[PDB]
Amino acid sequence: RMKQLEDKIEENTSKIYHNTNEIARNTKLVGE
Amino acid sequence: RMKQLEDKIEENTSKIYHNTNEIARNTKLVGE
Amino acid sequence: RMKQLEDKIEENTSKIYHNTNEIARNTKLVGE
Ligand SMILES: [Br-]
Ligand SMILES: [Br-]
Ligand SMILES: [Br-]
Repeated sequence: RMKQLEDKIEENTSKIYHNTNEIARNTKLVGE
Repeated sequence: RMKQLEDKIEENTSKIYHNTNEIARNTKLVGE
Repeated sequence: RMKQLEDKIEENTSKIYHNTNEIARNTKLVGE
């Protein structure tokens, strides 16, 4: 049942990807 | 041993959830 | 094949760790 834990891992990886980009936007906006 | 990798996946999902909410707070605070 | 899904879980955990620290930097910078 390697297949569907793999789906959850990927759902996490995707959420992380989008969070990283949003963080980067905030980083730029707070910076000088 | 599907059970405890599943625990780690969930520990990650939880950490992501809280990060997403904190990011959203920062997004609002940087915005106009 | 518990071993390499475990590698991906860890790649996620590491990405989360670094995101949490970057968020914390932004939180401090937006705060009063
Ligand atoms: Br994250
Ligand atoms: Br994960
Ligand atoms: Br942020």
